[PDB]
Amino acid sequence: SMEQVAMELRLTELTRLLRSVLDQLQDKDPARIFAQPVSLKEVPDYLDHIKHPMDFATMRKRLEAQGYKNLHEFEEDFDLIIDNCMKYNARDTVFYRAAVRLRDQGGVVLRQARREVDSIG
Ligand SMILES: CC(=O)NCCNc1ccccc1
Repeated sequence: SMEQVAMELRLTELTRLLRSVLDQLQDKDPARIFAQPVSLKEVPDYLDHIKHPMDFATMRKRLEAQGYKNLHEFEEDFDLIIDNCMKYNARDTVFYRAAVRLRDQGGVVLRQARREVDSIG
C-alpha cells in the first residue's frame, strides 16, 4: 500500500538520523572500550553479572536492520552500554571512567537528537 511505503520512508530516515547519532556517540569512545561485545573467552563470568549485554557493534547491526522503531529504543541500548559497564567495573577503573565520560559527552548529542526527531516527526 502507499501508506506502508510512506511508513517505510520515515523509518528509513529515522535510521539515517540515528546512524549519525551513533557515529557521534561512538566518536566519544576514542579508546573503543564499548566498540565490541565483551568476550566470554576473556571474561568467562560476564553473563553471571550482566543479563543484557550491549556494545556499539551490536547497536549498529540492529540499526542497519532498521530495528529501532523510535529514539527511545535506541537510547535504551545506549544506556545499557553505560550502566552495564558502571556495574561490572569498579569506580577506579579506566572502564568505569570511560562510561562516565561517554554518558556526559553523549547527553549533548541525544538532547539534540530528541528535538530533531520531534521536529521532523
Ligand atoms: C566494557 C567493559 O565492561 N569492559 C571491561 C570488561 N571487559 C573486559 C574485556 C577484556 C579485557 C578486560 C576487560
